[PDB]
Amino acid sequence: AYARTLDRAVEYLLSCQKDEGYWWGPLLSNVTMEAEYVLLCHILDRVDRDRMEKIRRYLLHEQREDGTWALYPGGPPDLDTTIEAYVALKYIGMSRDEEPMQKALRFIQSQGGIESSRVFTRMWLALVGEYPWEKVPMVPPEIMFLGKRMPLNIYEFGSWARATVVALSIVMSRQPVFPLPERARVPELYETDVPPRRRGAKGGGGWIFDALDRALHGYQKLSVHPFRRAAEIRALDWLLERQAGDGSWGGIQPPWFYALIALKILDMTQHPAFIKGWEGLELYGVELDYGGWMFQASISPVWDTGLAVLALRAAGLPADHDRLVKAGEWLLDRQITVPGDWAVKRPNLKPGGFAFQFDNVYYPDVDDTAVVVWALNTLRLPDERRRRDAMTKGFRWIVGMQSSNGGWGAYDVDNTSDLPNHIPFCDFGEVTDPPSEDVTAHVLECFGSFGYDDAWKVIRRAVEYLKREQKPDGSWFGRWGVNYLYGTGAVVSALKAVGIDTREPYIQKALDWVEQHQNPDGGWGEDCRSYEDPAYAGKGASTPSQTAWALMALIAGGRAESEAARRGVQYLVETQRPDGGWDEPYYTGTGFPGDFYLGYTMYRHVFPTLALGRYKQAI
Amino acid sequence: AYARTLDRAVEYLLSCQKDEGYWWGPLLSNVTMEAEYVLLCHILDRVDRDRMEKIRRYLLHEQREDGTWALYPGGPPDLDTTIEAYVALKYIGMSRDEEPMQKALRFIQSQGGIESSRVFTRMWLALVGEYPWEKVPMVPPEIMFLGKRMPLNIYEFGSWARATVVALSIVMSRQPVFPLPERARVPELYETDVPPRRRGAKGGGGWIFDALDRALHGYQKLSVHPFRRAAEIRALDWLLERQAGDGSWGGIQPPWFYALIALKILDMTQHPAFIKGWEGLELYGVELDYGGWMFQASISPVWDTGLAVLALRAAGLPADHDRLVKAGEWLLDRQITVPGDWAVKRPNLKPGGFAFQFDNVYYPDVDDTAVVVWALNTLRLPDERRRRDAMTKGFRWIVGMQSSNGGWGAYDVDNTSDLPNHIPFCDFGEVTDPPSEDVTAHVLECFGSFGYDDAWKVIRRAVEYLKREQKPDGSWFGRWGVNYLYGTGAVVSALKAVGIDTREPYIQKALDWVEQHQNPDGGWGEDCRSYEDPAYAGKGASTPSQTAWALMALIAGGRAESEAARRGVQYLVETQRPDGGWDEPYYTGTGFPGDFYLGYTMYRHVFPTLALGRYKQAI
Ligand SMILES: CC(C)=CCC/C(C)=C/CC/C(C)=C/CC/C=C(\C)CC/C=C(\C)CCCN(C)C
Ligand SMILES: CC(C)=CCC/C(C)=C/CC/C(C)=C/CC/C=C(\C)CC/C=C(\C)CCCN(C)C
Ligand SMILES: CCCCCCCCOCCOCCOCCOCCO
Ligand SMILES: CCCCCCCCOCCOCCOCCOCCO
Ligand SMILES: CCCCCCCCOCCOCCOCCOCCO
Repeated sequence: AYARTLDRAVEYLLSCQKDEGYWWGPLLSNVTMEAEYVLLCHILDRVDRDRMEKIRRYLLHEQREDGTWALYPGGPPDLDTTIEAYVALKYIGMSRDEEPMQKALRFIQSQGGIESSRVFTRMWLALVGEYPWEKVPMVPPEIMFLGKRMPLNIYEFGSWARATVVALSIVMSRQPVFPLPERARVPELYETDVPPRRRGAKGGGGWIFDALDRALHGYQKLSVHPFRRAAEIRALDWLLERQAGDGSWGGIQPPWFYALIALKILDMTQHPAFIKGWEGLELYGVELDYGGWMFQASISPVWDTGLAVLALRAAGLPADHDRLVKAGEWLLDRQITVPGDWAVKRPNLKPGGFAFQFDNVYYPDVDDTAVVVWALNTLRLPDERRRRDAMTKGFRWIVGMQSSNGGWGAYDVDNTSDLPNHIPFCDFGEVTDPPSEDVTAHVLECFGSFGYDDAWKVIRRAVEYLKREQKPDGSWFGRWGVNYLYGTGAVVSALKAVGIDTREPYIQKALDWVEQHQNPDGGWGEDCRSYEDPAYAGKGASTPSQTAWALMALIAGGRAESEAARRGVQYLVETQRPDGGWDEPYYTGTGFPGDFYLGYTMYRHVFPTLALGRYKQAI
Repeated sequence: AYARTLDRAVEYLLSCQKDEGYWWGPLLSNVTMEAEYVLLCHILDRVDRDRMEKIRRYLLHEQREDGTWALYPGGPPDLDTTIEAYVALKYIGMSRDEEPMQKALRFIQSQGGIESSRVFTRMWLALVGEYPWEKVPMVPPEIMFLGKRMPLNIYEFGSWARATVVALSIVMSRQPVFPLPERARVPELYETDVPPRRRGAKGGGGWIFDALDRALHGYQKLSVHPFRRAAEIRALDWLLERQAGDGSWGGIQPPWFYALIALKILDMTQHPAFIKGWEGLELYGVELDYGGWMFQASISPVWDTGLAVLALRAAGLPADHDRLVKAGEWLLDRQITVPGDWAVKRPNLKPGGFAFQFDNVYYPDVDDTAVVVWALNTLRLPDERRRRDAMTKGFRWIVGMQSSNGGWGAYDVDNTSDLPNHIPFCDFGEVTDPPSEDVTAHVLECFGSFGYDDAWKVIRRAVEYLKREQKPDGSWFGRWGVNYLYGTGAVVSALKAVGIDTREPYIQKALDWVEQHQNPDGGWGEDCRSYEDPAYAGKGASTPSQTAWALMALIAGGRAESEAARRGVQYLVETQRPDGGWDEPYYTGTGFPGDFYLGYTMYRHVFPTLALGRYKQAI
């Protein structure tokens, strides 16, 4: 049935490994990354024309026959994304009367033009002089004076939003304008009959923050701003302190680009932080085969590496396999040894976490730390000692990063304030980082590998948390992977890993949910529409990664002998490519529910390998 | 008499020019640079063995037959320098039983050993666990809380000392120890029957500061220190904000090394500031022909380039000579347009200065700026508006930088506080940057090149300053070049340049002083012993550079046809090498009067060329 399939998948996965020992696939998102990169180059006056032409080719390739762009493959047309792409194409050279532009425009106009678009988009236009800064919600540098136990202070925001806010607090302080060339100006994006379609803050429009915003814009027009410089210096210092080793801020595109703009308008282009921040960008760019270029929203080598190790061990390679040892020794050198922003909440907790990217010491996340400690537990490394020390250190850091709920968030403990999702600025994505089902499940899986179970109180409060968040139909949500399949799969595997008897009715209603959502081709799929439509829960075109997750839920509950598992295994057998991998033209990653989706290009290979491995061991 | 000499000197100077258009000769000092680099490597745990063997070769090469090291070629044995060399050599692998080490030891013990050494030397030993931190004068991080009108605030210190103090405020706060290997310890440096020779604070016996020091040391022993952390963050932020583009702090060895140690003990070796600061060190290293390696205290490319332009122009190379045009265009790109520490005194003055190094935007100096603006004024470049622009900004920046007494210091306005000199940390070098005669002279020559004279009040006040500072024998002191020959040559040139009547009695006295110090070989020389011994005033083995400066005085003062001047030119003619250059085995540069001397390796070529050129013009 599957032995040849596994032999081949294992062979393919091994062939993807880099010489230094890690795995790293590109992380796909949407064209605002490259659209914004083009405007960044304009702002910094560093436009490489060959790079621009590659981006043009990339943007045209991602444009559907509609003339629109989306957040995900097969996704509905997205207005913000389409505006940004249109604008970047005009700047590069596309005339507006060319078919691909005429189409994109017509759509932009049917959605209410620029006024319907998100803050970020209107702010990028404002930076190049195509939208008034007066109508851009204001993040003032004086946010830096708010103390650690005060409302809207920067440590109430989640890690990704924080760094964005600090950098933009400098940019918005100054309201800088870098005029486009006359021919690239885009007045046509206002010319519409549809009145604005105004989204506000992610939860809703509360009047207090609307008024604060109007007061802050009033404050802007005065010539004297007492303590403003001191606030700007606080913002700058916060950024200088936290720049990552790769030059980025947070290993993610938004605060990186905004920090570079902040440094530019502070006349700091000769400062080493700027020089490194600019030069570091190439690491995240990817030359595409068809002649395009893209920029990665973030980079995923630690995550890909920990999973490849776990897949290859499940599938049957030994603990001391030479390429797994090279990987394990690589992962040891990645452990973070210094306090990050998480230490605001846990000032006496010893560092031992892991980040997602190569070098991002101030922002380790619990997911990567869980998967890496686990992976290293499956291994036998010639540095016997520093391997135990490493797991010890990681283990204990995850223990300490547990939130009050019982569950774990990604970066912080108790990052659960409701206040940030009500300022006008925050109309896109999550802006806090509360506990999630999936990372909790993953630390539970980690802990279970060390032989720990429900007797220990840490796991108890973890199991309870999950039970409280189980959905009424029996599924679990996917915060960072799509979606009910991703979370339900993670959770059941974890419940099994930590000794919980899987014949209990809550886990039987879970396994029934998975078994009941099997596609007629034998696999499972789940579309990104699932974050905004109940009808789409566990519904989509089958993908290899999501099939894997359902298969692993079934196997964890002792349903390997079941027809469902056997139909899912055969599906993996039958859709495998000649080379041992699987195609996956749909995103199964989540950045923000409803607003930002990710294609982890390695999921299609690693996860089927892991799943099939769990099948082999179960029989 | 001199034509071939000049033609060959011009050809030789031109052969020394880099392809890119600048000149740059190594800057020589003393072995504490490398001895401290060795200890730095030990502290960071980054010891390159090949590098260590080259440093050992260098240390041994520089050691005199008596076992000692000195501050300058032919100088008296220097205790501090000899101690640091002995320590580095023992670390690298020499045994105390070996003969070079025995002689050094004997000298060290004869001076009272380590208890007789300067604070820096005791501090380096404390850093490696060979001297008690308890006995090292304390620079507390709380200095960062002193505002700019408070005594001992960091802006009362000279720029070199300021950065040193900020970095060491972090270091001393933690009193970190990085023990030497057991075989490298140096207890034998305390074994003496000669009492401690305690040369304390540079200025004298301020009991207030000795009491404050004992109190800070007592404070150090308590376990809670309110606001200390906030003070350390201030110091860190100050350093991060000011790191130069080459990775250094201030383009000089001390704050660079201390900033790296500071970053290390804050567990910040993965921070990009550390990474760039560490990697940037290689630019300052120089591989020597006999297999040694040295580290430059600073680097002089702007200064060497400005001076080469002025010398070549004086020799008769045209203003639009393609190699001078290369050099002028390169100089234009070096101008600094951002605020530096100087803006603390001058917050509304437009940036326009030049630094000494390649990239040091926060620390332009008045000497480089005057010389570069002057040099640009002798050139005709194809971007003539950019040249005029640059000269205007630079000219006006110098004007705004004039101190209250009419002279100019190197980096700051009115850096004249008498307080920094009396604290027990400050027992080495100058720690403030008050106006000096040589920088003022250079400013005046720059101004005179544009046709300004003592109808302008700025020049009148500067000339009055120079008159008050003239010594009883008619000479002027040389703050940055050695010594009375340097200052007198600069000042007489300058006074001629701004239209003073050189027949005035005070100038004629200076000119007679120059004549009466001519050596019997026709040259002039002045040993660095001059700063500490009145018997060496204008006296020393003849050098090409110091002969050039004496000649420049004589020519500026109307005596080009004097016997003295003819003999000086003949000395230069007769001592030139076949290749067009001159040998100069003595230092003629000054870091700090009495304590730190400099070998500007281009002076021996550039200054003879300038003086011969001016001589040709006169005749
Ligand atoms: C104010 C706001 C919202 C600013 C952000 C705007 C914006 C466009 C963000 C897009 C980029 C983005 C998804 C940022 C959030 C952080 C997400 C990533 C690092 C991707 C990798 C995810 C993690 C390691 C969390 C754990 C996930 N597991 C590894 C499975
Ligand atoms: C607290 C204290 C004293 C710390 C410093 C200790 C120490 C060992 C210093 C050695 C290095 C040193 C001499 C630093 C002072 C700054 C000197 C230089 C940049 C060399 C070039 C000089 C200048 C541009 C000033 C202008 C002079 N002209 C260019 C001709
Ligand atoms: C309270 C002002 C910000 C504190 C910055 C800490 C500076 C230490 O330097 C190392 C850089 O670390 C970057 C941030 O590290 C997180 C430590 O938590 C600080 C929370 O106050
Ligand atoms: C938000 C935190 C603000 C807290 C302010 C702290 C109170 C200020 O403390 C001033 C202490 O001053 C001591 C100065 O230290 C001596 C300097 O020594 C000079 C070198 O020898
Ligand atoms: C305590 C804050 C002092 C202001 C520091 C300036 C912050 C901006 O940094 C840009 C690089 O600045 C290097 C230093 O520039 C000196 C400007 O004068 C500031 C004197 O407070």
